Formats: sequence, C-alpha cells, structure tokens
Amino acid sequence: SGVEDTKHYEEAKKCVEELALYLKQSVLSRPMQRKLVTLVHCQLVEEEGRIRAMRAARSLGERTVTELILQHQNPQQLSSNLWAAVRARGCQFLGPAMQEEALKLVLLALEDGSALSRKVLVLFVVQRLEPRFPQASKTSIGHVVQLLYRASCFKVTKRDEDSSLMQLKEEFRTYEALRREHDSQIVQIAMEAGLRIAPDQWSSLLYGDQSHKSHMQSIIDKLQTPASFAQSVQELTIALQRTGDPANLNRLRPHLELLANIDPSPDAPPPTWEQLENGLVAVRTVVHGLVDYIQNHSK
RNA sequence: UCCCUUCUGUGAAGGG
Ligand SMILES: [Ca+2]
Repeated sequence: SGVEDTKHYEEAKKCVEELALYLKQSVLSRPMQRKLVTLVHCQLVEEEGRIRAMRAARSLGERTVTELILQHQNPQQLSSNLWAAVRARGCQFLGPAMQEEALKLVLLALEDGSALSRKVLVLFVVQRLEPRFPQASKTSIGHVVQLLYRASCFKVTKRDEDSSLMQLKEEFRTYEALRREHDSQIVQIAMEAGLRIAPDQWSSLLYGDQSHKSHMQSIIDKLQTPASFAQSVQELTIALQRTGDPANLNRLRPHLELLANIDPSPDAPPPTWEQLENGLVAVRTVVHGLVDYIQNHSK
C-alpha cells in the first residue's frame, strides 16, 4: 500500500503548485504572499518539507482568518474602539508624550523597592506631572496606575482595615521592562475587544511615530498562542451572523478548522501522507476563498 | 480618546 502514498504526494504537490499561480498587480496582501512563498518552498519529498509545509498551511490559514476579519472591521473607528475598551477596563492612555512622562514618574517613585498606597502613588505622579502637563489629575493618572495594576506589575501587600501597599515587582523596575508590560497589556485589551491592529498602527498609537514597529511586533508575537487560531475562527463565525454571510464564507469553516487542529509545535508528530494532502487541500480552498472574498465582495 | 470626585479595586461607586 504505497500507491496511496504517491497519490497523496501528487495531490499535495498539485495543491501547492495551484496556489503558486498567485505569485504573482498581486491580489494577495504583503504578508500573505510571504507565507505563500514559504509554503511553495517546502520540498514535500523531504520530511522537513512535510512538517514545515503542514505548519505553513496552518499559518496561511491564520492569516486568512485575520484578513477576513479585517474586512469586517471599520478602519476609522479602530482607535476610538480601542480607547473605548481601555476606558472600559478603568484604564486610560493619556497620549504618547504624557504617558511616557507619567510612567517615568511612577518609576522615580518605585524603582528602589518602596511601597506606597495607591493614593499616594497617584499623588506623587500628579504633583510632579501637572507642572509640565496641566491636564494631569488624580482621575486620569489613577487610570494609568490601574493599567499597570491590571498588568500585575505590583506586589500588593495588605494592611488590615487600611489601604494596601504597592511595590513594583523587581523585574519591572526599569522603564524598558515596565513600558513593555504596559504596552503589552494595552495590546491584550485590543485582543479581548477582538480588534486587529497592525504593528505600524500600534507604533503610531502608543508612540506618535513609526520607530517602534518592531518592538510592538515582538509584543504581538509573544502574545501568540496556538489556541487563538480556533477562537479567531469563532470570532469570525459570529461576525458572520451580524452579516447574514452574503459571500458564504461559512463554506470555509471546515477547512479552517482542519487547519486549526494541526499542531504547530515542533516535536509534534510528522504528518501522514493523508494528513499532508488533507491539509494542503484545505489551505488551497481557503486562500482561494480569501481571494474570492476580497475581489468580489468588498467596497 | 468627554470631564471630575471617592475607593484596599486584574476594578467598583457617584457627580457635572
Ligand atoms: Ca481605618
């Protein structure tokens, strides 16, 4: 029974060659092409080719779900929606300049291991920030602290029938470390609100420039876990009942899911020829589906 | 990115 093997091989290679026609006035987005190139390049004969290709398919299915969601998303209302989410968590981003200055003041207060009550921390920062930023208030600054709180940046030490005492955990006693956990927390709030936001836009939102794209990219990369693919599918699937699904993206669901149940972890077992074929058929289907949606059902 | 108060908040309670 090695004819089955060869025919699986042939069908897989056919799938990849068929998607290769998209390369390349290209219909596909800038990253999607990239992932496609990585997919065309796996040599399926080679075992590193089969496992790589398998995960390249899972990845390409990832980006397909993302892009599809990005259509269903209002670009002008993106930042308003983000900041809306942030304020809904009792947090607030005061803007890049002020936020940087505020975080540094928090650090000025707490890098040497000091423990302060929340009230006193807020007061410290307000008193020192209002001279350069007249806007500053206990309310708004309290919102910045609450953002660091929700980030689990504090060792909080309770005092019976009194205010708690807060210390910066030692791993966060430098501006770099702190600003990373801060920013990462904002990114998470973006994710729980279901918003997709490109690294360039993140650099814009949090820094007022474009020189922080790789940093943000790293944050988004570190937040990535396998389980997200499936629930992102979930998100899209309920976004399609707010639509009635005119383009019938629903037809993609079973392939997307097959792609989702692929294990992307290394040392995960190599695929059988029938898994290789089913996976590459699935990806061929969904990328075609993406292109159909973009070109034929947009605005 | 309405604003401000209060609070021990992975957040609540109220004002303009
Ligand atoms: Ca008391």
